Amino acid sequence: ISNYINTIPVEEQPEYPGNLELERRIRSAIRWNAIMTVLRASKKDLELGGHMASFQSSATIYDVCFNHFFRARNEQDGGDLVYFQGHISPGVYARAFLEGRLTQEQLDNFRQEVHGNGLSSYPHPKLMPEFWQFPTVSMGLGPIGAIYQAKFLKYLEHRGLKDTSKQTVYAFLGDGEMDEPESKGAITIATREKLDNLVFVINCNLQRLDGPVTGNGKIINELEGIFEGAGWNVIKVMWGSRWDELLRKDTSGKLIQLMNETVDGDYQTFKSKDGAYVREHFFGKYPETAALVADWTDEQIWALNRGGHDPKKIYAAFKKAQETKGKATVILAHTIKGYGMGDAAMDGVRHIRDRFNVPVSDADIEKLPYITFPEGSEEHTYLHAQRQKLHGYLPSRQPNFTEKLELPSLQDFGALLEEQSKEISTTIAFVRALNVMLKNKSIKDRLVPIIADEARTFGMEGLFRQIGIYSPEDEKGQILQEGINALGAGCSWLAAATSYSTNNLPMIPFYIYYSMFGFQRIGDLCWAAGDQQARGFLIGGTSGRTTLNGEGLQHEDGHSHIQSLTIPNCISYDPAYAYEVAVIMHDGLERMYGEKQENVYYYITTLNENYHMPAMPEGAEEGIRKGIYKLETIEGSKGKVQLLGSGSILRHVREAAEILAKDYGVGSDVYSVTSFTELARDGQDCERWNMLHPLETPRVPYIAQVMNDAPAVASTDYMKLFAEQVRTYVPADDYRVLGTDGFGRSDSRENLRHHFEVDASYVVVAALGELAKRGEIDKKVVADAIAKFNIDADKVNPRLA
Amino acid sequence: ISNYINTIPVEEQPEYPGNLELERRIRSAIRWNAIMTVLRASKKDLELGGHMASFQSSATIYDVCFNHFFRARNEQDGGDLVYFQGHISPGVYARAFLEGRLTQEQLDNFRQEVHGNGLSSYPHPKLMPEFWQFPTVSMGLGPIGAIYQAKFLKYLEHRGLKDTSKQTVYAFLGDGEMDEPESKGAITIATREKLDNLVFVINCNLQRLDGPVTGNGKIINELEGIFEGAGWNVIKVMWGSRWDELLRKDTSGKLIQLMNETVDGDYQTFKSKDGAYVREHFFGKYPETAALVADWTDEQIWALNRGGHDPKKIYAAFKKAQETKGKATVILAHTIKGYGMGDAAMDGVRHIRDRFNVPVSDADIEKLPYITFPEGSEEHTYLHAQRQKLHGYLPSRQPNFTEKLELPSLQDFGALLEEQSKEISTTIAFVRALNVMLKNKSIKDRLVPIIADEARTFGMEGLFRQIGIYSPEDEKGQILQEGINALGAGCSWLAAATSYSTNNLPMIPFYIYYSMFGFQRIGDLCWAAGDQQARGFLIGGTSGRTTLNGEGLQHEDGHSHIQSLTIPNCISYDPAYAYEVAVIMHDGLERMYGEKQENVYYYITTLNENYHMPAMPEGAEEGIRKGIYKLETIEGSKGKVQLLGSGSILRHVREAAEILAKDYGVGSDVYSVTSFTELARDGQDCERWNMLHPLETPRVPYIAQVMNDAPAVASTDYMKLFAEQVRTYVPADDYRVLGTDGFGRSDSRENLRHHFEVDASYVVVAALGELAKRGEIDKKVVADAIAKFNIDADKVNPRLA
Ligand SMILES: [Mg+2]
Ligand SMILES: [Mg+2]
Repeated sequence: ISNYINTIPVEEQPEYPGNLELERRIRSAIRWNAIMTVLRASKKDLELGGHMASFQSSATIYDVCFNHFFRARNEQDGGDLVYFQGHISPGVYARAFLEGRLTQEQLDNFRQEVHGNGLSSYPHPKLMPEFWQFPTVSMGLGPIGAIYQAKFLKYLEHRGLKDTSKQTVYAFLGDGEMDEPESKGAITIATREKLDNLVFVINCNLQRLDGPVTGNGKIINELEGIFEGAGWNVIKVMWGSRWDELLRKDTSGKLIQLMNETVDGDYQTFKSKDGAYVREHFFGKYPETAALVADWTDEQIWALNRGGHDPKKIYAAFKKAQETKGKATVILAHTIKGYGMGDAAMDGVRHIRDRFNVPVSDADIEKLPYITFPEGSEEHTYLHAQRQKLHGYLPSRQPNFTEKLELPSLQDFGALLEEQSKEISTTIAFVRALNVMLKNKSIKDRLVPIIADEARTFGMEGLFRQIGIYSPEDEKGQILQEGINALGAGCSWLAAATSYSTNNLPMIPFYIYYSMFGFQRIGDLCWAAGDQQARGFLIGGTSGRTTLNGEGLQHEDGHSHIQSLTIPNCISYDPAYAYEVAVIMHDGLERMYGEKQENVYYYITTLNENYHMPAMPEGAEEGIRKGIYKLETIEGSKGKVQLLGSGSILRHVREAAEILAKDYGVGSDVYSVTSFTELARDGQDCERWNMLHPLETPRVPYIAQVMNDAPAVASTDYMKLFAEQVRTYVPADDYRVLGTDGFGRSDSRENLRHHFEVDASYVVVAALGELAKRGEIDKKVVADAIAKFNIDADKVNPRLA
Repeated sequence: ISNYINTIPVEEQPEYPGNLELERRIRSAIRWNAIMTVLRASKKDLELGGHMASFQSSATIYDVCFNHFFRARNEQDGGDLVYFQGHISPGVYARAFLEGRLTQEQLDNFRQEVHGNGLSSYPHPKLMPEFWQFPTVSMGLGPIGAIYQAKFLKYLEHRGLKDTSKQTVYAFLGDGEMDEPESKGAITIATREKLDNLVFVINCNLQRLDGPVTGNGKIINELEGIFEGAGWNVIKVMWGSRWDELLRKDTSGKLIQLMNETVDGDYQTFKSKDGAYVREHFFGKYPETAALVADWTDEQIWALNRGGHDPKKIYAAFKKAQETKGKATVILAHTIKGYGMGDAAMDGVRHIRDRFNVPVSDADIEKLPYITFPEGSEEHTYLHAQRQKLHGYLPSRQPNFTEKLELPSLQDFGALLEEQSKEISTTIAFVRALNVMLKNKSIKDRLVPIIADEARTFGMEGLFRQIGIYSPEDEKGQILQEGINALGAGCSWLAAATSYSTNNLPMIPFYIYYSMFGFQRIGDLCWAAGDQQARGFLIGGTSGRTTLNGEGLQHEDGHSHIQSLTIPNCISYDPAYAYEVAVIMHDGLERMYGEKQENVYYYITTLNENYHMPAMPEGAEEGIRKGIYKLETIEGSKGKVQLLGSGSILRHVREAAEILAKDYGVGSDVYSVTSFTELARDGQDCERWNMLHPLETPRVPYIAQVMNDAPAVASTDYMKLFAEQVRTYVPADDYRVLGTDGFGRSDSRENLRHHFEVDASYVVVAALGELAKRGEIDKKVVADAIAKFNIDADKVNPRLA
């Protein structure tokens, strides 16, 4: 922690390259338009919202960047990757409007997007696919996301995939936002990986939303202390140019001392008062400091500004950041929240019009007019020339990659479709599917296997010797090993999964980790990944409540599919067999990276239990992709039921199928359900369509087409709702669902499958129960199956155990 | 960073107080029993799992703490709160066995707990309610949980509720675990809050599971850098006692330079080699370092050890932490993973029994016997005497608090049960319910309102003036303001919600924040909270997809209830009216903190939308608690339907009820569904019981005791599955569900409710469609309805928008 003054002393400050007065004229129009946009929205009284104070305190920081640093997407690379602070969006839209990229009608539809021609509240690529790039409003995700994006750019260069050397990643943060654990939690990574293509810009207005960050301390000092401690290059932009004569004059070092001893709350107090209150409470703390302004008019005291509002001080910090090599740089920019808004942060509008010398007449002010710069005007010429010199405009986004990939065919996954000699797991199947892909010429180097420490647990160890581990085990290593860091791996996955848009270079990430630590731990990143149109694979290993038996409560996943189904563009599967994994993976590949270029990402849960893997039945492909297909039909003269299973539990549903046939004469149709979620969504779409087209013939849900009306029983390694979600679309009067509701615990797979009530004997008892409620068999036979299977009818509900 | 040697020189090291020789003997028995427990489980070949290498590396650190530092729960306070590293639990179980607290049968049932007399793999209070206290195996959570627990103890003391000055919070962490962003993401708070009652003990063995944490770097230096930068007191325990003479005679300073420049990878390489190797590749790097050991045998060089295995250096560190005030302390304990296990890292166990001089006959090593110390023996006496001096044994847990609280009655919330004057929201209702609680003499000071910065956004600003904000706005402040830190607020909430157990001081926390950032963002903590038996309230404000209209994609919550339902002991509600909010909060208060002491926590979604709040229907109380009650029946002779709604959408369903009756002569039964989830669970419990008792009187789901068989339509502000989950138990053959599936976006409430197809118009069309399919009205009526309401039958499905 250094003195509370600029890191870059004036003697080392480069000459500012732009026309200050002209840039200020342009900036004032941007400030004006951003405010008009939000005010016009308010006028509608539709509780739309929108911020103004924030952008006002940081506009000059962004302005210097737009005039002198931000490289736009170009023929060589995707340009600088800017994670704009979400709340300043009205400012971004204002500039875009000025550069003629957005129309007045769009600004007038700020926060009204349903009818089509509006603008999102915040950066949401999903909502504005050709404009926004990085979802940042969920505080904390932007900084860690940016760190891993920068690391990913380095990876692409080291792999020889693309020269990203001219690209800088900028993460614009708030000082209040830094309290989010994800904000500073991963900063040492930028040091380990020498990310000199990453710049953190923290707007230190000493305020958050409902107050200051730390009123009793000095948030800027805390930030410097930990970033410096983390090995980062720290640049403090504390004071404007007016303090420079004062400082090279305070021979006593008393001013420095005064600046160092004053705390955040007070500096904020000074903000509100005036020159008088300042010359007396601040400069009047000592005679050596009271003497520096003792002969300064008050109004001149009040003109002393913070560095974050001074273009010259800002330019030097970014220029310095740009030159630094070997480590990341963090710029702590000192600003005034609600700067120049007086009163608050038509009299109010009048005040800002005057404050920024905005070209709006008294006659026009009540219309809340937007300002434009005609072709030919000095402002219009300069605005565009600065951007042209920096390759164009940003933000902007390309929704589809341009090259055509030559994807492996399903037949290339041929060995996985036939009966397996050895007993293997769906996880071993996954790894083998990866190997097929690694032999494909077109995509083999585009694949990004991602792991979080654990490789051996998922049988990934063999890949290590074939493609290596990225480690700038060398800079050509292909596998990304992120250590014990679920969020970080997820961020690497997101960067790779969105490379197709960002750098027009499709990369196909496969992130495998404990399914329990997927959506449950990084769910907010998964939702943002959907917003960012991520196209990749999330592989939930060691999944299923009863299957990762020995681990217990915090590891046994009986609900990740309940969490994954809440993401509109995430496609989820829970396969039982190796051939299903093959078919599913081929399809996602095709959908996401084939000509269709569908904006979805896949979630497949895999298992750590080995068992016999049979051959795929001929013609089952489409059923597998759709979510359900009939495996077999077993004869039986005394009854008929339908049995559904998925994942590790399918094997047990089939055992029940034989027990029913063998001991009770009950026949059945056995179906493998590769995705209850995809079937429920299909069912919902059909009922929605039927409701909206009452004069048409009702469409039939696919599951209803595959199944019949005989009483049905379903069992899975997940909570009941996973299978219950398709109830409305199941064409049978009786649909019983078995599931693993309840906290997991340690034991043998057999004991857990009995405790959660999902094993063969419970499937049998459930099936017989339905046939008895129908009369096909007497209740006494279900009561004896119960005694026979040593089933404890009165043990507590597993959900409560 | 400092030099790569012990922070505490020998000359400042206190004399060790215990019987080393004796302690060693006891420690060796614990190591043996720990390994025996895991090996015996392996022998069963049930894939049980379990670790050994980790406890072996950190056993001595824990041993010094069990013999000289850890205070157990006592009459005055809960004792020291130790967050044991999860995978070293076999060693804790071994120590408990030796203390006579666990039986041999229990150890023999390690990881086999379903039948009652076994042990959980890791610390899980839920599974072993009288033993474990803090669930730590989901890495990263323990560190941040510990920080907020330490801060909460301070709170309790500052608030004058309990003197916790004698308690220390210890968080035992792995070095690999520090990569989780949650691990260091909040360490700055420890300095802000001066948590000198907190100690982080980082086991620096230099490796994660799959290799070194940073082979090419020095994690201990990285760790020291960021913690030092964050203001913590850092104590490194680098080298054992045999290095003291070596360091003392090296006047050249070369040994220190050598230690400083050597990276983690090389240090790990030395541990796998031998003395000769070390002489040449380490000491042999320099003439002066070579000379320091020239006079040593290879075997004597081989005996050089890491500090974390030397009790004297360990003690030195912990004692020093105890005397440090004004900030938290972190001890970086340098160890060897797989310590004393040899190469391995039946009989190959005979190697560790020679290594630690275990008294087991090489002839009986085959039976893998446990070692115990008979009463009367030196070992037994010393073991218990050290613990008695420190108040007993740990870990242990008390499942219920002892005092009786005088809870407010429902009548006390009487004002909230009447018709409200002004239109308010359920969030304003929540705040008024809180106010009633703050008037109760018994619990007024036990309440812990927790906010994450956002106060004005939830109408909490009025409580400030009243009970103040905690800030040691002073140290008597009751409200916890945690800033923009959802995980941190969650940790504070967790500490308070479990105070009834750890301190026998029940505290009742109410953590309100944006519902979107609840389970989605801190879901792993919520799962852990369930495991820790938290009793409190999570209030999801600004909830509902369409209700927080302007905010858009990353704020519009239409699914937190899907996430919350996956947690077994979390009770979820989505009330529409203020009186429902009061009845629910009263019930929860009584269930969790009244005589019942139910181990459950509550999740209530509240709204930011004002509307008319009618009086509670007489006798509706229980129905509100159960999840559904009939609001009213509207007459009509052309047809009859059932209409269900919750949250902000219920008033639109009632609007539809009016329309159906007046425009189409269709009458209806209208139901307020306060909890679809509780209804589904009750339904699941009923069919489960019925399936297991086929000859007995079937049980009837609560929802079927309220609804009839007329066709039904349900609409909510959450995805369809929220209402669809009760399909199986709904006693009507037609149950249509409208919901907000799909990504949110910015617009007016009206436009969003129309886009997500859940407004009054769609409920009407859905109801008519059901009647038309029954031939009760003409299909053309439904078609004319769609036209009249300006419904676009062909707009894309909102899930895909
Ligand atoms: Mg800020
Ligand atoms: Mg380690």
